[PDB]
Amino acid sequence: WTATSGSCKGRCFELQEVGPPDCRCDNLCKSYSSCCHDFDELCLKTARGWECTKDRCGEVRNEENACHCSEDCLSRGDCCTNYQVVCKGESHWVDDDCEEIKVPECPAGFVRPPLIIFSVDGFRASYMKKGSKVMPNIEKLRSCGTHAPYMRPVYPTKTFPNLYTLATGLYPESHGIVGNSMYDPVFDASFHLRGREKFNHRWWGGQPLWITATKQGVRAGTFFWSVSIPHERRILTILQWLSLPDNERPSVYAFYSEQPDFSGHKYGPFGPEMTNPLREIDKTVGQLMDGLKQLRLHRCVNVIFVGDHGMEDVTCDRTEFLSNYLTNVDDITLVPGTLGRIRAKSINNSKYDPKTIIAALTCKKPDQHFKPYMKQHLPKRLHYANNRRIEDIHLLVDRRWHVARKPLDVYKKCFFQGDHGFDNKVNSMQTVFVGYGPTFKYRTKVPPFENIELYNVMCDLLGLKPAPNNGTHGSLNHLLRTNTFRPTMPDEVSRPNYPGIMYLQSEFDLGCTCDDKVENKLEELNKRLHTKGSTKERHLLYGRPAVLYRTSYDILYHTDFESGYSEIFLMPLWTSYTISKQAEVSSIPEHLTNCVRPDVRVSPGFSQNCLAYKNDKQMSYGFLFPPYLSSSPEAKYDAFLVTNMVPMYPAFKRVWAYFQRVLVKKYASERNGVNVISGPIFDYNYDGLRDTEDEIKQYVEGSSIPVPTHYYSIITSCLDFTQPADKCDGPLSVSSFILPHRPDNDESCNSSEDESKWVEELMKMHTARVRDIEHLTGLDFYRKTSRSYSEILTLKTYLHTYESEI
Ligand SMILES: *[C@@H]1O[C@H](CO)[C@@H](O[C@@H]2O[C@H](CO)[C@@H](O[C@@H]3O[C@H](CO[C@H]4O[C@H](CO)[C@@H](O)[C@H](O[C@H]5O[C@H](CO)[C@@H](O)[C@H](O)[C@@H]5O[C@H]5O[C@H](CO)[C@@H](O)[C@H](O)[C@@H]5O)[C@@H]4O)[C@@H](O)[C@H](O[C@H]4O[C@H](CO)[C@@H](O)[C@H](O)[C@@H]4O[C@H]4O[C@H](CO)[C@@H](O)[C@H](O)[C@@H]4O)[C@@H]3O)[C@H](O)[C@H]2NC(C)=O)[C@H](O)[C@H]1NC(C)=O
Ligand SMILES: O=C(c1ccc2[nH]nnc2c1)N1C[C@H]2CN(C(=O)c3cc(OCC(F)(F)F)c4ccccc4n3)C[C@@H]2C1
Ligand SMILES: [Ca+2]
Ligand SMILES: [Ca+2]
Ligand SMILES: [Cl-]
Ligand SMILES: [K+]
Ligand code: NA
Ligand SMILES: [Zn+2]
Repeated sequence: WTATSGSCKGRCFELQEVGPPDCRCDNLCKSYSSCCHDFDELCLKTARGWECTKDRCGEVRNEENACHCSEDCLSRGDCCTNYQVVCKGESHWVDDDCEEIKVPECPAGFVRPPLIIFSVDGFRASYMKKGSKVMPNIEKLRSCGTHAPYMRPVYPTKTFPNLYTLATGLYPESHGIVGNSMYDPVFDASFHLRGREKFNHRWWGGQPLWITATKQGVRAGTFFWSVSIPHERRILTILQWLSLPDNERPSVYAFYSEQPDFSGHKYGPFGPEMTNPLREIDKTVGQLMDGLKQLRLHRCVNVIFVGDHGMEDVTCDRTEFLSNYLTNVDDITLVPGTLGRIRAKSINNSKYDPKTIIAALTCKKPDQHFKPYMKQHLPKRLHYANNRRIEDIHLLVDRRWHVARKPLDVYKKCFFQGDHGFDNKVNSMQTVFVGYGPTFKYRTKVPPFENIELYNVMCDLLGLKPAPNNGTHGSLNHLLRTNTFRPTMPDEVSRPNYPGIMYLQSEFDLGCTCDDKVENKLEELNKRLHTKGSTKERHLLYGRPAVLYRTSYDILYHTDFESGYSEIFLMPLWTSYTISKQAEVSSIPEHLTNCVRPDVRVSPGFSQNCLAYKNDKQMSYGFLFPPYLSSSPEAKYDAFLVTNMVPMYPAFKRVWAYFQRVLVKKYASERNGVNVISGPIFDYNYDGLRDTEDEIKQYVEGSSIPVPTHYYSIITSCLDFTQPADKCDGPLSVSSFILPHRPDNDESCNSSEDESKWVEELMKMHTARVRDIEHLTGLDFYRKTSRSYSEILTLKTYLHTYESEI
């Protein structure tokens, strides 16, 4: 109930919402059915349209009009946006040459440049190029301001997860909006697009920008707009708010457009019906910029033009049905569409088995257009697991497709031609970013970046301290003329030990053997030097990673590689080595096939042992520096040290061996040398963060040797590939991965074939940012380069996607 018999007189679009049952006059009252009886009459005036016409100029104020062309309108702050063009012979903003904005040019009393976020739903990245002829205002923003070719949304590439990621800098798993549709089993409650439950504040975690601003004394316009408020009215309202007195006027504002998404669903991303919606959005941008010019704010305000995701071609005939796989279809609940999430229909059903559901969905059809996963086995880059609202079972659906439970769900719900929600690396899901204003750079292109980064920058733009978030503060400094945030490197928490030869062979009882008893003064001084770090400048190009937590570990030097060896986890945290373009691959000589050698620098007590691997029928082992890439037959002995050993399922050894034997050489050829850092990852609670030792759920049988959930590598070379990796004078280039350490290759439907047919495809799928690996290992890379730190932070957030060109 609402006592809707009060009035909006003087209160239209009130900035502070009023407490029930007193009727509301804010831009959200419609959505709560709680507007005052006179809201439409007073606040949603439409009379005479939205533009001044020649004859309306210098008219007598008629308050009934939607906007005004009277002489007093400018000081009243309610002229139509084209008033000055028609009545004062001004030019439209789009027709003015653009001119660098070196400093904010603001009216007196403005304490900071305002921020206006112009958000456009379903605005696919390629619209910028493909729609450029019909979007002149947006094209001027783009070419005159700072722009990226595209911006990467978060997974799932749905509306609410992305808008709320924009507002908070958080992954959906952390902010809690993990889909447009959700079930929370602790609340026992459901969230949907239609309905009231989504208004309950308990769904929305973290700290969105409007709250960050408020708490720090910066006033905010309301970010949300009800559908029925026409775009023109949203603009005039923002402009009116900008005419408020200094003490009342907000500093941050948001406009939202339901277009082009709405049309894209109906007609497909490039349907001929899409030209119109794009024209119309441009015209809105035009009204804002004209309105700002009129208020002398066009060289004062920072404007962000930002999308939430793109749009793909998807039709009803491209639907996979779980009824063609599951005979038990009615005992599951499916969240359907461009992604799948599955749980049991009834928790009172003890015959529900996720394991057999997954198996019934694995590689069952030649061209199956979705892949089942347990959520902790999803590519780590999606960061889509650590929330009770995310179901254990997930389907990653191919672009262009849908998953549904039964055929009856589709024909009794072809309507749609476009949808979104797919993997956030998919080109068609990419969206847009432009920044224009005094704080952004002039005529600057920046590389693609992730929308999780924007919260930090919007905080910088407003002089706010951002709440803890998933952006990497400083990684977008190159977007800004000033207001930069100057981060410092995190302090190393643990310093390494540097052990010498401290143990005799006979102290080791590890059940290991090596045919290495096949034994000069010149070449023993030399090999001693190698063990003291003589070649370290070659294999450790960017300094040693810093350990950001409390632990006990050793630096181990070798001819061909350096490692940071954990006495706690009994294996390296990182292994670093450089492979020049000239490097030669060799094989493991027959006599050394099963060779594992004790490391006389490291006690038996802090070593792995071969016996445990012998007893563990499931677990085999591999090496982090690959024997195949040894620089000489004598250096190869080093690669068989028990301290270079890591536990690997035989299924994963196929992947790992192919990476080390074939792919590292290939990358070295193609990139003119590569530096590789590889290591283990333990994330048993799938929170994206390094596990402590008490979180490890699996060990090599009968031992304290913990099993990794993942193995990473970070592969660095020179951006200018005419320079070798080990002599690079400028910017770097990186690709990385976080491969899941799995006892089977079920994820790859082709795995029965040769590794050349499936391994690289699996690796690409599990591409990663260095930053993802930092979270997962507690390490900090690239400590010692000649590059600025901000550039290094950008590099650490880079993701190699393996998609073709936009
Ligand atoms: C992306 O960025 C984010 C933000 O920086 C990172 O997430 C943070 O990670 C922190 C470390 O894991 C985590 O810190 C913990 O906070 C606990 C209290 O947190 C509450 O208060 C904060 C501040 O206001 C609030 O933000 C939190 O909000 C969460 O929960 C609410 C309500 O449920 C949700 O609405 C909201 O969406 C959010 O949910 C998300 O996070 C929670 C975890 O908090 C997940 O479970 C959800 O799935 C979801 O993802 C909270 O309201 C605090 O209790 C923890 O302290 C424990 O551990 C420390 C170790 O330092 C120890 O000192 C204590 O003893 C304590 O242990 C006790 O509790 C244990 C568990 O109950 C128990 O086992 C023990 O026996 C002890 O009794 C901890 O400090 C922080 O909350 C989140 N913040 C957010 C916003 O998510 C994220 O890691 C980044 N991601 C990546 C990949 O880098
Ligand atoms: O009808 C839809 C819809 C649209 C596209 C779809 N595709 N498939 N199904 C769909 C259903 N709606 C109603 C829209 C109104 N709205 C906001 O007003 C908003 C603005 C924000 O910000 C706008 C800003 F980014 F500019 F700030 C937010 C920010 C954080 C959280 C929520 C926000 N909500 C978002 C809602 C999605
Ligand atoms: Ca959307
Ligand atoms: Ca973890
Ligand atoms: Cl969803
Ligand atoms: K074994
Ligand atoms: Na397989
Ligand atoms: Zn949509």
